[PDB]
Amino acid sequence: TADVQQKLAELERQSGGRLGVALINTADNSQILYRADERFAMCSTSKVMAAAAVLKKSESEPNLLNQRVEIKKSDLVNYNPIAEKHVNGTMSLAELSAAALQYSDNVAMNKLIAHVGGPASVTAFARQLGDETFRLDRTEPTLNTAIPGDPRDTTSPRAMAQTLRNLTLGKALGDSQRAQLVTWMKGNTTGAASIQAGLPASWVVGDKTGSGGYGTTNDIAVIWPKDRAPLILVTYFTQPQPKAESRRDVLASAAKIVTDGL
Ligand SMILES: *[B@@]1([O])O[C]([C]C([O])=O)[C][C][C]1[N]C(=O)[C]C1=[C][C]=[C]S1
Ligand SMILES: [Cl-]
Repeated sequence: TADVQQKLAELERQSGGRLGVALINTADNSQILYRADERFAMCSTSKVMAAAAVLKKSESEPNLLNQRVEIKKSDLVNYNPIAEKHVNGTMSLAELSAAALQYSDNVAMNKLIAHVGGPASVTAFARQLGDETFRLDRTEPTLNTAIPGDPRDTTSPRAMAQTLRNLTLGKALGDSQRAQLVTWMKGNTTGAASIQAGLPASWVVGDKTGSGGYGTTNDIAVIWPKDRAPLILVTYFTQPQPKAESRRDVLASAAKIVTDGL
């Protein structure tokens, strides 16, 4: 408890940056919190809320996920690993959700944002869930600038852990939609060096990463440990220098520290 706090503080100092952690353990309703009420730039971890907003919308529009969306050269941004393969064709909203969540595709994220009515609509959805901390201000790519002191496109680790718990394990979404979100997150391709890297190989993880300005390196996860109740873990990290390098190792270390001895 105090041991874990000290270990997180030592990791943070060694890292040179600012670390935010929230773990919810659904075994006993306990938490581990470190700067859990401070704001951090979400960066690509915000893609979970945008996909969830589309899933919510689909509850009253049962054919929504099949809807076709044109991909054009004008849609391309800075990071288009899936979308660049589909220029001059269409992708379904399901495909765009999967591309955003599993490959962190920024065009896909922009199409999800646009569909549901823009960043203020994704934010209003967060409010409807009871999350009064989340704010999505901008589209891709600018939502990742992560300037220190800038509250745009931020949330707290506590808020995001509670919200992710509600989305993946609770009743924010209908059963089909929740299952789809969990399926997409379990199939993520981008997370193996982050939270997953600090957990035993046998544990099952659905996570969403993000990388941004000021070396901002983030991951949010739902975790099914071997023969245990699930966990929700948010690890946010950001650094003082604009061109700081990614530090996914810091997220792995934080994950190890807060799950040790479970
Ligand atoms: B996102 O924050 O994270 C992605 C990688 C990941 O999931 O680990 C890549 C796309 C996103 N980040 C960016 O677009 C990078 C920046 C844009 C403006 C400043 S940094
Ligand atoms: Cl192992």
